[PDB]
Amino acid sequence: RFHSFSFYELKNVTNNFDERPISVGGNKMGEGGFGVVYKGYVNNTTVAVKKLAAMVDITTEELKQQFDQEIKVMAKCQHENLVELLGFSSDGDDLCLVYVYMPNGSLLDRLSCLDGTPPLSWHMRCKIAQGAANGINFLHENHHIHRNIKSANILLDEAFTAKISDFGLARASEKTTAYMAPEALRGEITPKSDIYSFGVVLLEIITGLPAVDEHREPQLLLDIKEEIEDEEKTIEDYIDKKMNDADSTSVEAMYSVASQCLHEKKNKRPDIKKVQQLLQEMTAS
Ligand SMILES: Nc1ncnc2c1ncn2[C@@H]1O[C@H](COP(=O)(O)OP(=O)(O)NP(=O)(O)O)[C@@H](O)[C@H]1O
Ligand SMILES: [Mg+2]
Repeated sequence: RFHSFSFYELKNVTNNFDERPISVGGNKMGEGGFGVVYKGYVNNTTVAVKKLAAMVDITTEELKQQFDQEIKVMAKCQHENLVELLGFSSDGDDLCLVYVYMPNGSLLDRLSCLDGTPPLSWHMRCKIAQGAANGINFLHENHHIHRNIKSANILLDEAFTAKISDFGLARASEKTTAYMAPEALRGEITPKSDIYSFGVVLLEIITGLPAVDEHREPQLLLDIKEEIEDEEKTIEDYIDKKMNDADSTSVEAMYSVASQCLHEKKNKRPDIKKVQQLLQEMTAS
């Protein structure tokens, strides 16, 4: 079902790539590593369109095949916890990617309760963290590295199933430091870097706090692990007060996983399968 789109159909579907925000009449959902992301409706499906690069800038045939083979891998990585890539476009001015629109947005927006949405229950946050780990495991099982794990790249479908997004885009970008591992900051590429970033997301899930805040002590959310180990604060102090069903036992279970993930030595962190085990045992009975 993965196919190509005419750049001029995507133009119509996005109201001529209306860069205005949706709230004022446009189609802009946001912007990240590859500029504006546009919302549209095509083939009886609400979609998210992402403009990678310009077709003129893809000059050499090596750059053409560097993106063709890169998109082949993305289109093949289909899983319950991965955003489905519907297609692409190359016949026009810009190289585009068409993803399935996730109606509940990103985990980042729901943790901050953007647009008046209700806060996620602790029961849902556990199922979301488990699904995200299942999606990361699918990538690692097939020898892939996401390289850009963060709450903004964990989307939620109609049933609040976790859908990892933007896989391979960081790979194509090299062809947001608050989530990156120490070895990732130094340029090292390893699936153990994803485990570290997933640990930061778990802290966001527990606290409902963003990974970085300029007017906050500490500024980086990953630094609160030092406050817990030094007995300056407890995990109970940081628990999202907007939850109504949190229990200290399972919360400390998820924090124990987040702690192991945030080991500075990449060999001390568990693999994604151990993360799956601990997250599944967290809700066992
Ligand atoms: N398929 C999608 N469905 C719904 N929302 C999406 C989808 N893809 C991206 N978004 C959201 O749209 C916004 C723009 O996406 P994006 O350009 O990826 O920014 P970003 O994720 O914050 N930074 P980055 O992913 O590293 O480029 C973010 O709030 C995303 O969570
Ligand atoms: Mg993203």
